[PDB]
Amino acid sequence: AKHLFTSESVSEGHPDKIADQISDAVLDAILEQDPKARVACETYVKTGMVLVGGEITTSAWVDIEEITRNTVREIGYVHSDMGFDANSCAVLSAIGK
Amino acid sequence: AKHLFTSESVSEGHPDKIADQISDAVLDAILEQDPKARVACETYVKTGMVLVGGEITTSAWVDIEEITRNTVREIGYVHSDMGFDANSCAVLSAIGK
Amino acid sequence: AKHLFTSESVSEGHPDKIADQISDAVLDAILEQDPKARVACETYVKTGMVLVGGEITTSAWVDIEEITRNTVREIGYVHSDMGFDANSCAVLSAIGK
Repeated sequence: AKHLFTSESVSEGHPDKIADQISDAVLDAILEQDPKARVACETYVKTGMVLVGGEITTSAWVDIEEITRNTVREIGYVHSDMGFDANSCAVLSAIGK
Repeated sequence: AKHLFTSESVSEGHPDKIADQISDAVLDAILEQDPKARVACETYVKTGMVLVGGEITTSAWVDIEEITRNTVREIGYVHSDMGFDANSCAVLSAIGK
Repeated sequence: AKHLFTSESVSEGHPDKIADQISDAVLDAILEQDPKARVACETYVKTGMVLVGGEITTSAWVDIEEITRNTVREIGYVHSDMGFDANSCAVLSAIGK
């Protein structure tokens, strides 16, 4: 047989993966505080705005924006020229607990 | 000096005072948890979205949108036809500790 | 050769497909105005708010708000107790032209 098969991955630097990283980092810290919790959080990423919202039932106490900025920093978007920075980007916590 | 002096007032029902109630209800809640927090929270009221943001220095922990929906319900915007419903409206928290 | 298979669908009434509806309705609007345009719009949908944002290159002139409200209304979420209203939902266009 002769056939060509293709796949494609992204860096963490790509937006979508940024979104997922943010969401699950939130999930990680939360579930750490309480394993029993229930969390469904989605993250929109725009030019400079990071939006985070979803349904959470738990007794945990977590800052959304804190984990947000820390994650972005770990990725490395820290400067205007990169097009983004945790120090710059505004965080919108839309989660209702 | 015969002359007319005018002054106006808005009900609690009014958008602006709605925002103020939101803000200072948040502030009372936090200050209750922490007498010595430093709080500067700003509240925005669009049609279906109430936004809150600002910078709070403390160790407290408060479910913002909870306080918001509570305050609204207390005021009584409890239905669509009312033009606004607590259980309906999205709450956008932008506060950063 | 005996196996059970499964498939899954959602009415348009489902929120996700609602979001997709919104995006594509915007798309049809623009395309109607101009064919050649480049459009990449995404739509987040919270309880009371629909956020719409994307990269758009065109000579078009299109209100996001009117389109979104029309689409949602056509779907029927026209009441609070429904869980969502077309008239009182918050419309946010993050669109950059």
